[PDB]
Amino acid sequence: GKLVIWINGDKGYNGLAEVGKKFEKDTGIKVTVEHPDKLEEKFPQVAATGDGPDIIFWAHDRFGGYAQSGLLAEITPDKAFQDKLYPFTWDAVRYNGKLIAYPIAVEALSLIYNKDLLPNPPKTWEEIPALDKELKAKGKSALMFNLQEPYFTWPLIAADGGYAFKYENGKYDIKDVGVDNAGAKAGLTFLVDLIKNKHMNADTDYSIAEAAFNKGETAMTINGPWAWSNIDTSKVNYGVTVLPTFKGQPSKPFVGVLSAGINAASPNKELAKEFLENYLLTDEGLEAVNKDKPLGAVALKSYEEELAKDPRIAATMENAQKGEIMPNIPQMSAFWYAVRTAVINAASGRQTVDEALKDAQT
Repeated sequence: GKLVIWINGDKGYNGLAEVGKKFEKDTGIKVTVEHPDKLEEKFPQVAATGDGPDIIFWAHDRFGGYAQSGLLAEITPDKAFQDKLYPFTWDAVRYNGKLIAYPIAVEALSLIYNKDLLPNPPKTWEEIPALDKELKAKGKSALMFNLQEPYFTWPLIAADGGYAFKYENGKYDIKDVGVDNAGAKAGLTFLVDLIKNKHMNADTDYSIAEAAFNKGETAMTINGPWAWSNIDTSKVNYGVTVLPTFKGQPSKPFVGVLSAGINAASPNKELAKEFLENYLLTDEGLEAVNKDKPLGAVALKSYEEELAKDPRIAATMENAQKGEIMPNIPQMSAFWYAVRTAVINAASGRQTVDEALKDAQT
């Protein structure tokens, strides 16, 4: 008779509670929003026993596994409602040919540049090696971003053909991995060339890049919305824009889709569908959630146009559309363990790009 919703503690759960209050006003149904500790693990264990919340909020990548275990119920949005969200957001919530969650928010990396040092950021990766030489003459550096995580280096590596798992007919082919194809080889060759020519340092990590950019030492970095707040505290006159292209092809950052799934053990699935479609996934509900804690870019077209008036969210959405949707299969774990090693080995000069990428292929 009631709705119980779980959402991570870093999200605007108070705005979601306000949306639940509006739902209660319109229907009388009490909506209880919670932010349990250790939600990521907590949800699957409780759901496996037929318990847990009616609605669960999380990145789409995990939901696929939840769909394999039968913890998520198939959603039934009509064509009219499906037309309200960007198709690529729907692509992120598809498992075994069925929709298993409602896309809520879109998240992807973007190029953050210092306007004072770089009023006109480069549109191509090939411009960076020369652009750096200029800034080095002034005691600055063109670009510094986390190289320790594949999540940050993949956009350049997979710009011209690279991909984690082939995706077709709403299905991932785990036997088709494009780690060691020509595009990935060219991308990592460019990255290691940047390292070799001293335009970049192999040991640079998240902390070093963040400190360098926020102190005005480097003209550019690559980061997502989560870092914006820190930059705001630094008072750097910064802008967020699209990632540079490689060989004329857009950089393909991983796209994280915050989605809402319906518990398979929920006897109140119609109420969850009503709340999500007619109350949350609207301009008013998304605005209410946004006012508490920003969602960045959103899957709903109507509110996305309003949010895009700020160039930062517009750049985030444009990068996400050109990016690669995060696969929702467990095999990605191995991928994370594989390419990482390659980037560690290829960047260190100990292994060739061919060698490293072929070893990470298997």
